[PDB]
Amino acid sequence: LSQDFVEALKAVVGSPHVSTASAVREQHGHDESMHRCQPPDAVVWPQNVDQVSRVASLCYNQGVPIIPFGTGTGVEGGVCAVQGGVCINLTHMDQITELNTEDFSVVVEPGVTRKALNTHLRDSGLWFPVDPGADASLCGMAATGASGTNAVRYGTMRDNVINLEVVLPDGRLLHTAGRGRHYRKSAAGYNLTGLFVGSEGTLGIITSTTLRLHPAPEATVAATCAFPSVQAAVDSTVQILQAAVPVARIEFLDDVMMDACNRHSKLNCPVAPTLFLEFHGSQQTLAEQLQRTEAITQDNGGSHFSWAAEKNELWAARHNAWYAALALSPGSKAYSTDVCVPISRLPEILVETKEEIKASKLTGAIVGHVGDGNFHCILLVDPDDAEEQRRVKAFAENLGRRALALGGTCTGEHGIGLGKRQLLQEEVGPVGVETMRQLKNTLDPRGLMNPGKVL
Ligand SMILES: Cc1cc2nc3c(=O)[nH]c(=O)nc-3n(C[C@H](O)[C@H](O)[C@H](O)COP(=O)(O)OP(=O)(O)OC[C@H]3O[C@@H](n4cnc5c(N)ncnc54)[C@H](O)[C@@H]3O)c2cc1C
Ligand SMILES: [Mn+2]
Repeated sequence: LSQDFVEALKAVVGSPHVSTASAVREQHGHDESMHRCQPPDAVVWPQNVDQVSRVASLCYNQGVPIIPFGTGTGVEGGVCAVQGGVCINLTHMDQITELNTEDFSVVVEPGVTRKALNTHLRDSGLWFPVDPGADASLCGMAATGASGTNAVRYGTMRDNVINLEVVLPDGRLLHTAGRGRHYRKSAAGYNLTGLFVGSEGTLGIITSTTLRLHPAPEATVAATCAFPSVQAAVDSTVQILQAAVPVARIEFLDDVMMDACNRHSKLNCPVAPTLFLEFHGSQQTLAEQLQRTEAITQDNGGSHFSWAAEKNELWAARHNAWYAALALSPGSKAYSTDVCVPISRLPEILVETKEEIKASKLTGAIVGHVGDGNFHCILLVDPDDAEEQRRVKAFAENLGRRALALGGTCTGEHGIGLGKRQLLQEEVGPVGVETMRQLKNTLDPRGLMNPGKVL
């Protein structure tokens, strides 16, 4: 980057909000994944959407790649600057606006996290349910198409994003569903909002998201249930879904993950394949769901439910499973798989994955949003041992391909980033790939919007 270009950036955002210092760039060259740190040439913090537009147009017309950066909690290398360029950290735009409690909607800027939003909504009777374990940017969650433990009942980001404000790569401002609009359904034209959810910063910069809010549950009950085997836990899961019990959360932990979480969080659950469950409803609604769910789990060998206000501890431990797995081998990094399959095929692939981790020299813990047919294999890697890194990559690719063989997808929520680009080509085939590329090319003709990712 030339000093003329750096001074032009400073003219837009202000001298304090541009940095070419190596330490600042290195901090913005990686996320939480094992993908090697690739530092951008500069980091820029725009203060309002006009500045985002002017930064993008400056980069775009000068041939400088743009990397949108939220909270850097992604796990597929989305923020790695594989071709250099300007990292745009969006978190100084941190305001909540247009809170419309009577319409169940709110507008947030990229610096707002889910925790910040739900704190703002305390005593409103409303909450935002999509819950990645990390304290992530909500606009980042829109960009990756995130989900979480609550998705089985309340939907993913795709279900709960109503509208997006997007700075296109050349600086034009798009409101995907129209400026200020919010509604429950529309057939007006082509649905542009869904194109930008899950685009990972390769189609434009999300500068605000309009989110669907939900009523807080009348009553809540949480529980854990220990099983004799992985098969018994996943069969119970499938049978619960096929019986249409509207569970609020249904999370699976294998024995390795249960032990890891015990050690990391001062939980002390029996070390066994375990379901964490949560139910929402009225008093009698809960009782009926509990009875039907306990009957199914018992038939598969489940323990009596170990019940859980502050006992928040349960789900905080789950949300930190990524770090619990890391702590099994301090100094390691982690790679996660993220397949999602037709639910009737979930038992076969989860059991086969357990058998394959056991038969291998890798350390892996299994944790999953199994109510969606989705699970994570969290594989640890020595950042220095390459033989291991190649064994971890090969394991993840084989798992991905088995999921594709079953009619599923290689990622339910984390995205493609750098890691799953070949699997995506296998998943949608040549006409799917060319169609996605044609969309990328019309929005980003010069290929400068987070290059090297997804496609
Ligand atoms: C402990 C832990 C638990 C997690 N649990 C979950 C989980 O349950 N579910 C889940 O889905 N994910 C989960 N994640 C992954 C991560 O939190 C999500 O993918 C999240 O959506 C990333 O948001 P971010 O702003 O931190 O992303 P970043 O790493 O900053 O960016 C991710 C990608 O999105 C792009 N991007 C970011 N912000 C924008 C923007 N405003 N406009 C356009 N593009 C943008 C970036 O360029 C990059 O390609 C977890 C991560 C951790 C560390
Ligand atoms: Mn997850």
